[PDB]
Amino acid sequence: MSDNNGTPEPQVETTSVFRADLLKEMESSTGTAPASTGAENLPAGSALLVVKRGPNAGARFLLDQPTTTAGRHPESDIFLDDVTVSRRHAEFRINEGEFEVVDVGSLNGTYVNREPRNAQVMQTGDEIQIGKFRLVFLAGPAE
Repeated sequence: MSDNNGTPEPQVETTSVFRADLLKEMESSTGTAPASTGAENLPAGSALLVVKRGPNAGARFLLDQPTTTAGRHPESDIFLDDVTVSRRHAEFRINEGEFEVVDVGSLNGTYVNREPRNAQVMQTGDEIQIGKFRLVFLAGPAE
């Protein structure tokens, strides 16, 4: 298996391709880059992402489902307010306890681990830049 087993909902929306200045702000953020290890240890087989800056900043969401879609979508588990309406910006796919980010937008330029990435293998401590706001991916509950 490889694809999301079920039905991804097709979306029609108009996305503007960003030519943004936020890359300068990313550079202003250059200082320390959090690094964590132990993602493959799997605390409870789950992982969470905390909004460090953004509309929902301060909230942490946990990925408990095998497929987590992010962006504006009626069925997106991770709802983030974009600058435009991103019907499909990124999805986090959980396969055998491993987390992969697949960017299905590249519209703003998805940065995963602070770098533009179309497909990413997630690690704890990974920083995801969605628009001009950022999410920090952390290992989930160790309950």
